[PDB]
Amino acid sequence: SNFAPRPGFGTLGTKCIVKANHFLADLPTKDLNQYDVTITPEVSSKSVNRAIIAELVRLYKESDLGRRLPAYDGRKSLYTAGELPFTWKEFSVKIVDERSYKVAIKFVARANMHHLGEFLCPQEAVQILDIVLRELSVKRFCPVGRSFFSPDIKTPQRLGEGLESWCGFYQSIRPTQMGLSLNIDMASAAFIEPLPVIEFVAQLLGKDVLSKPLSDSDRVKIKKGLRGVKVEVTHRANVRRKYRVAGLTTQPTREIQHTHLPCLQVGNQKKASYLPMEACKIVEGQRYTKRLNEKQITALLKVTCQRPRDRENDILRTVQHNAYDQDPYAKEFGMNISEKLASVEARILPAPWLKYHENGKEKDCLPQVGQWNMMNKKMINGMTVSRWACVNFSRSVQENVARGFCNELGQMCEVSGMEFNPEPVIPIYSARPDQVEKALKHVYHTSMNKTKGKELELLLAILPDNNGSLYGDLKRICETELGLISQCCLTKHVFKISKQYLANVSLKINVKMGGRNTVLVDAISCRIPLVSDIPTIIFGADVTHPSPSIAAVVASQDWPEVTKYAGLVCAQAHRQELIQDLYKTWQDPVRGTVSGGMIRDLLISFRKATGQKPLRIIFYRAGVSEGQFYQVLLYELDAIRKACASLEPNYQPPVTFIVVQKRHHTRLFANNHRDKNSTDRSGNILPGTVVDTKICHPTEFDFYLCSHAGIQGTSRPAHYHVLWDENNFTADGIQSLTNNLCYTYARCTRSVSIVPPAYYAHLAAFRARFYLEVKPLPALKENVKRVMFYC
RNA sequence: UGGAGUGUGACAAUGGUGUUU
RNA sequence: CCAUUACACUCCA
Ligand SMILES: [Mg+2]
Repeated sequence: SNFAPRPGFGTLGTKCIVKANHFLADLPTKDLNQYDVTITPEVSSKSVNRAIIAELVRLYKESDLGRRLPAYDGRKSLYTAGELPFTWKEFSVKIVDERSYKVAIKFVARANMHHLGEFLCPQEAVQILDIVLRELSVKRFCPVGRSFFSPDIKTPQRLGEGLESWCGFYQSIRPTQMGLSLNIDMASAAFIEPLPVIEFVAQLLGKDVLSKPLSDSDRVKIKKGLRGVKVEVTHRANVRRKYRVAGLTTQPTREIQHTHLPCLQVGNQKKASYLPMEACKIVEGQRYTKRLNEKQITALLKVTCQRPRDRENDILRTVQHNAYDQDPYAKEFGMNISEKLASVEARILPAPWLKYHENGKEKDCLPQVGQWNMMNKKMINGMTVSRWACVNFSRSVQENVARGFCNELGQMCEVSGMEFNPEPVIPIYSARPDQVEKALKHVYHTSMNKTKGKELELLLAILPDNNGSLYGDLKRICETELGLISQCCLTKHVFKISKQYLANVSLKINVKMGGRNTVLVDAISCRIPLVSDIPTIIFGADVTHPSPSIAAVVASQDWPEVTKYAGLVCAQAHRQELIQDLYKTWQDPVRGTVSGGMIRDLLISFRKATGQKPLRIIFYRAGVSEGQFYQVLLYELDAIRKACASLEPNYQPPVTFIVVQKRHHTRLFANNHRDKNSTDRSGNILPGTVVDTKICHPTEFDFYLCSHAGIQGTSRPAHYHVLWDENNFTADGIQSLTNNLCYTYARCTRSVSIVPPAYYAHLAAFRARFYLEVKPLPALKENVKRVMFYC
């Protein structure tokens, strides 16, 4: 059917003002007509075929069009302001490059206007606006994929050795409470720099060529750079042609004082044309597609990761130079936009109190800005360690330094709040990287032959800087068909022992061997709404594409805390959004219809872990497209509703889908960038910033939470589009729960951007690549299934 | 693979390519 | 311009 309508606008925290990149764009007021396109001969050739329509319009603008300028979609559509006098006419025009093309224009149907005004979901107004913007793009700028751009909107910075910056925008048209908002966001991509060939080559090779003899390496570099670059001949001014470059010659010019400069394969191999260098010019249309060295990489990254003030100013400059007003298409079409950034008055939620073990000189810690250290504190649950062995997989690290690091980690784990028994069961012996299977069963079975059945609890395994499938084999045979827990580190970290490194790996180990580390005061004192009254299992999900498209699910496993997330991973058909593996019913001869999947074998785990069935499910889906919400919301919910009625009949708790999307471009900036509204360090809105006002989907329920601190660049807010709910969650309730929950992250001592339930699913679906060998994945041994093996 | 954040295209392969110099 | 069969930077106590 439909989704869950928005219940209201919540109120919490300290209200403030944040400005975003959403330029208001009023829909036009003139009638629009749709005319089909039919061209013979029929070939795709989209760029060339658009020129056919352009020439047709230019030739017949007064004869038949009536001085009105049509809007051309390209592939199969065409739009016009008003109605043209004719209804069907045929004309033939030819591309200037020879086979003439005949085109017929006819009227088929017309969705005139106000198909989204009544909505504020027929996307006809959005589609027409997108078509108009794309026509403007193809008319004025040079498109490269979807983020088209051109210079003179900013001074083109020189990346180096003949490259150019050419910053530009990546717009989209999206319905919003404002009404048909425009979404200018800037993306940068290097382009090739026009220049006289002499100095161009001189700066490309770093030295002048006239004063030095030619060399093989210079020729290789020149041909690699110039393979595919367009060139314009300036030898004859009257005649100019778009001569393509096929390669570099291997013959001197003697076959213009530059005698030693070889010519080029002008045209192609069949047309052997050889001409000197200084009688030509470089065309700027093409884009650099080859590799960029790690000098130009840094030079370009300095531009695309500007501070948010420098980004909002650039975004505001893009439109003020785009000049949508006094533009022929808008004037003849009626489209009008604004030129100032959208202003909203969203509010900053407060950071939640966190409580630690009764020991330590402080049992409480509130995240000051959004990040807090574990100094002077201790974890809630410390899991004791009795048996553990260290295997070294490198030659640089010796028996002294490896054991020293391994003991420093143990001391750090002791001081962080768990027992770590030193003096390993089997001493390190620096196994060879090649005999991986032999070493990894030798270490496991030496204990069984020595300690009499005391299975290893933590097999430490230092590995070299470059994996080379060593990580894959190690942490594949270390959990498949051989149950174990590994905490592999890097050689470049063992020598550089740092307190932060040790105290952040200790946290992972403690949460990795069956325990928990931090918990909110509210969830343990029973004050979080809708989470602490009946048992809530906050799921997660993810689908990663690369070869089966593996997918993961992670659940919750306890009442007072929501910190432990054990989950399952599987494989299905290739490259599809929805996951068909949630509920599977194979046929059993002796039994009936055996029910499996993840949302059965993961609820059974919850029952075994806490003692009682869960009476509220929050499936918290992640990583889905913006247009196929419906199919996911259908299948991923029908699978749950059919699986829950299989373990025990008449049991269906209220689910609450919340799809999370981070791959969007709607930034948020603090209103006053000259005060402490930002984080006063690497400017950005304060960690925690819910924007549900004036930038959302008007008849739906979503928010642009920004719960993560911004270390560098502009923080990209997460878009928790809460699709379907049956808990009657308060709109402030979801915002408070989601901001308050992303502070219980295991590996970190910070607040993640996308929250742990939808972030663990991205790790469990990423680790299974190494396990992979429709083909079934190797079984995960029961030894590590309830214990978080990834985070 | 200590971890968070945000940055980018196959940092790279082979062959082929009409209106002339 | 057609056909073939994935990396860095920043920051942490
Ligand atoms: Mg993911």
